[PDB]
Amino acid sequence: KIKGTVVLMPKNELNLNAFLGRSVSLQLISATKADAHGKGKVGKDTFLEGINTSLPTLGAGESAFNIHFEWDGSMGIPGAFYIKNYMQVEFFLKSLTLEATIRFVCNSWVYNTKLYKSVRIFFANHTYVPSETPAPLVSYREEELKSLRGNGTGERKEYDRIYDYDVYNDLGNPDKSEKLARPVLGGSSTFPYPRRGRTGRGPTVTDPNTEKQGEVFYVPRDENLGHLKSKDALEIGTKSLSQIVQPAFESAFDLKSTPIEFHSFQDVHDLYEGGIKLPRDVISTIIPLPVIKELYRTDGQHILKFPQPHVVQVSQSAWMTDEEFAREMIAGVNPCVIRGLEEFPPKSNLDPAIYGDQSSKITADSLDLDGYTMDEALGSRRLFMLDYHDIFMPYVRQINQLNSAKTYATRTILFLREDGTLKPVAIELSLPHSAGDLSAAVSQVVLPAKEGVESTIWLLAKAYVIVNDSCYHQLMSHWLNTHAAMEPFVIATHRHLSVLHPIYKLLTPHYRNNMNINALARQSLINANGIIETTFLPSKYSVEMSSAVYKNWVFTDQALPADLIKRGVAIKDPSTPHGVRLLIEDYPYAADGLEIWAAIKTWVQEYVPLYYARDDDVKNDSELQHWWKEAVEKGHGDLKDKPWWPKLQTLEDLVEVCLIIIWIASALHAAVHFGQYPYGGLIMNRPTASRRLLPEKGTPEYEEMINNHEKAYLRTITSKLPTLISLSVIEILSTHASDEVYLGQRDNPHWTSDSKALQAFQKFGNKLKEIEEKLVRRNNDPSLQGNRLGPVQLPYTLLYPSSEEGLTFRGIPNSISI
Ligand SMILES: [Fe+3]
Repeated sequence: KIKGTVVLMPKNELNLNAFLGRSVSLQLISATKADAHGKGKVGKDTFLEGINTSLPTLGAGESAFNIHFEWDGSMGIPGAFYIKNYMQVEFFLKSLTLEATIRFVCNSWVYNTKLYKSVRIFFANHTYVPSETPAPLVSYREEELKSLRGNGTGERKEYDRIYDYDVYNDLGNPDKSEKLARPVLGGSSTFPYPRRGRTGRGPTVTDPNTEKQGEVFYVPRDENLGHLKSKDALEIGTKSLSQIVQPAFESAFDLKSTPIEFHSFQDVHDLYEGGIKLPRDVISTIIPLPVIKELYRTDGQHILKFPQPHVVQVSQSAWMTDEEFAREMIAGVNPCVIRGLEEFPPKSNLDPAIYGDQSSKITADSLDLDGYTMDEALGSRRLFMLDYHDIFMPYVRQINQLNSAKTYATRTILFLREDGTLKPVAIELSLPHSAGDLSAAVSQVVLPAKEGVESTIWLLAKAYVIVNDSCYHQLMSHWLNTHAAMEPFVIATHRHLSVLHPIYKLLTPHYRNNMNINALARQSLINANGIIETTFLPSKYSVEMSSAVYKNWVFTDQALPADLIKRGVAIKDPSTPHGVRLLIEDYPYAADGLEIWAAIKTWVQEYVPLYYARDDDVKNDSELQHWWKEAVEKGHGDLKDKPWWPKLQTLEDLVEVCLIIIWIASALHAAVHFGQYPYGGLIMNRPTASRRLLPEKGTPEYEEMINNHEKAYLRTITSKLPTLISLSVIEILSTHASDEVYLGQRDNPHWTSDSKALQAFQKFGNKLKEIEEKLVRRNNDPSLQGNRLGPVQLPYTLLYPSSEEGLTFRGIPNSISI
């Protein structure tokens, strides 16, 4: 008899005896002895015998069960097993351990046997490329993959484990209102877009191309992460905020129970100090909700108090400094858009026949480059820019036609001072111009000013820039480049790489909760009249703008070195450790990022060789080839015609592809995600919208700039209501769940039986700890204070590998998990 132990979690953990009797049966499958068809022999249905209470090591609401299998040596060595749950309620199977040791890491929900087309099968923790699969498991290996792919049809149900693709045609809500109709993103040259997980709810009544609404947006069952602690279900918070809290906030404003607008900057600071007083029933709607209740301190009656944002923890006014404005471009929430500027004036590739003369109005002689001439600044590579002119110009006219939205396509010129810090030297606020324009508003250039109305105009100019930046950051740097771009690879991986596959094991930890947060996002974050549309500048144009940007998305340019080189902030240099020399030496995001990038590169470079000896071995891996082909031709199908896609016929290519995927999912996402509330928790520092253009002299609006600059600023940026909603969502997002799995960690120490792979993973983890010590030394280095801390005195810790739970401003999760 083979002694076995089954560890599982009853549904109520997210009694024992109910699992005994004939409730749960398992059948071992042989990996060495096959029947007359080459398929591993199957043992007899074996039921759980009893509750085991021996080894202390057994937490997380887990329970262990004893079981003995009738298995003779003549049946070979078990390498897999079937399991059938005869109970009505599903349970979470953690693992099976056979002694005499064979391990099975399952971590999967097992629903009642009648709901499955085929019996749930689980494999032992061994790792095999297709050609190494023991012959008696080959068919079982391919059948499970076929099962995971489904047939492309049907409405997906909660227990389904079917991975497939579909376009973003589920954001609009045309059946509710024509105003909620949205273009389908993906599948057209007009709107290319990464694919998302297929749900199959069917067409809406008014539009066959739009998927009907659903109360629950399906994701393959095991992608929907349960949490032992409800406070850790952060992804569900977006839904509660949109469906329950937002309406409650709106009622307080409709009933005029709180001023509609912030009237001074102190009104904004009050949010995290004394707080904001709201109607009793409004507080009562919020205080009992899981996750939402953790967002604010309350007296339980009328007060909501937000946590003090990191950016104001030392100086509440430092965000207003030109120093901090520029520093956040290299160490802020969106540190990856700035580019080197090698010619002057900056040029535009936009059609002047459509937008009017696109020549920059910025004159070189007007800039203060600390004594440098323009030619000297250009040649010494000290000139940079945050360029949103070409990106935004195509949408300015339509955004500005909206009732409470007015923006400019902005461009900010930055000069790298001799002390190594960046200083903003001009901002161009551009507007498109065409015959027949009703508006008399014109483009203009604003220069730094510390006194008088000019200083107010310059402060407002910075605000229009950050509105451009916040939109680009949330929709492109964050949503498009991490969340959306990664989902196609998650789907392809489960569809074509067996759980036995080395690359599946290498990549899957980096997909944890990605499909889940994405599905919840399609439902409440990026949907018509969703959180983003109702809080950010572009309104109903928000998501389609990210499709326009995706036209220029390049997989290989996501690699950190390539990105730095492409943006002109670094140059290739073999004589350096990372192969690139930064043009801004103390560029926190880039410098810390290169360290993390290198650690991941080493790990992948050490792992791949363990399973692929030569290039031919990669070319001959059928699953790997089918995986990559599908990821590209279907997942990111609208760009399948591009030349830059790696071919994946070499070890080099496999390493590159895995390295980039891991980078995007871990460090890239953490860097653009966990600083949201730390930096944006003060709406003045990261405005999400602008509501009017600069005022004409001789108007009351112009007089206001002179007499009440704070009010002029507040009337221009995001209004108080959407601010409250936006602060709440980014507070939720910036929080690390206590059950997060960070880079250098895995959810199970037995994910593979291969000791060599396990040793390499341990080295990767040690290297990350080593890197963290180095980053701590950088933050403590006084010579780097200007860019790593700034006048806000906020140490750049976003790329520190580790973190405790909470809103910590540090820690790199393995995946896009929130
Ligand atoms: Fe995110």
